[PDB]
Amino acid sequence: EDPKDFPSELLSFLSHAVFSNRTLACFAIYTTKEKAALLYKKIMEKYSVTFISRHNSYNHNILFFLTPHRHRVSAINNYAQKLSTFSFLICKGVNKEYLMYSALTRDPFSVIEESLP
Amino acid sequence: EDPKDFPSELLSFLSHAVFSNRTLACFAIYTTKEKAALLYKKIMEKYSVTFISRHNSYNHNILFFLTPHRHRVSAINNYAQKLSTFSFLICKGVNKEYLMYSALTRDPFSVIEESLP
DNA sequence: CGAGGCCATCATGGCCTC
DNA sequence: CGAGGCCATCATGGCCTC
Repeated sequence: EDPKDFPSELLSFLSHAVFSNRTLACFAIYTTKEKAALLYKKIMEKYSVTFISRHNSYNHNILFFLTPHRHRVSAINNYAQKLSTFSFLICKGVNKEYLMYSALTRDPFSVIEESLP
Repeated sequence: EDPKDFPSELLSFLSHAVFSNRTLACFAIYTTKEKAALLYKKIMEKYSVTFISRHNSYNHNILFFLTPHRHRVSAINNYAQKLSTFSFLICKGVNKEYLMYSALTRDPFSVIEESLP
């Protein structure tokens, strides 16, 4: 039922590092449409986001975003966990920023909302 | 009997990469005193070496050297294998150049020969 | 082909601080 | 302590060529 990773199509644009203290500035979260609508507003505010888009991903929503400062993926996961409870919530750092966004606007993906195009 | 790696004291200065196409310019070979005396002259010539020292390492000899151009560790191993046969021959790339040399001049290590100090 | 170069990418982990 | 930043190091592997 609930996804356990991102969609194969996306997996190459993503960091899967487990033992890294690396900070980055582009992230994506996979969760339910309604949790993603909430996190859109909350994440935008928390991280003074430079950009943030919400996307349809299969039965669900992918939040994509970039931040003025860097964060550990863990830190953003710990932040989102404080806002609500989630059936699933998968939070991953984005290695290939432009290519993640492009594909999430493309298909089987749609834009729902975004602070620019 | 014959060593199967370099001495623990040295292991941190060394590359242990198995699946890398990386080229570098500083190497060390662990082998018998007599194979090392041979490779000293031969390695110097083959690689137009910028520097090369031979060292006493326990019952044995460590060849240390730097090259004007870069090489895969594998390439230098393949070269040394063409010169003779060896009871053991351990060829490794050197990550920390200065610190490898310093320690090999230090102790339980001595210089035997070197194209400078 | 496969030996032996090139490079960009990014995970590892040491370190530091509130 | 331990969350969450910083960075330098260097292994991975894609690519290319004789």
